[PDB]
Amino acid sequence: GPETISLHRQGLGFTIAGGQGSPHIAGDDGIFISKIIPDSAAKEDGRLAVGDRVLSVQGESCEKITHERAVEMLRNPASPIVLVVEHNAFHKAT
Repeated sequence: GPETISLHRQGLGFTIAGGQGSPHIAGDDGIFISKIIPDSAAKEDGRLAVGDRVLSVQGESCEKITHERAVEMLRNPASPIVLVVEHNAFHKAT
């Protein structure tokens, strides 16, 4: 199910793939975590995983949005940034 992950800024430590107009999976425009950066907030926290589907950032939905919109949400200067994700979402989808 959806899991809430709050990351505190000291970048958050991950990259994303996907979005409307640049899907990462055929037929699925979702925003997915594509890499956990070593020695980062996301890595130290340990919850976020490659393949997670990002459902929200700061409570705002990441379903059916463009990659650019997702990047904008993730560069909000606020801290912490509150993510809601689905784990194993890529593997579940494929």
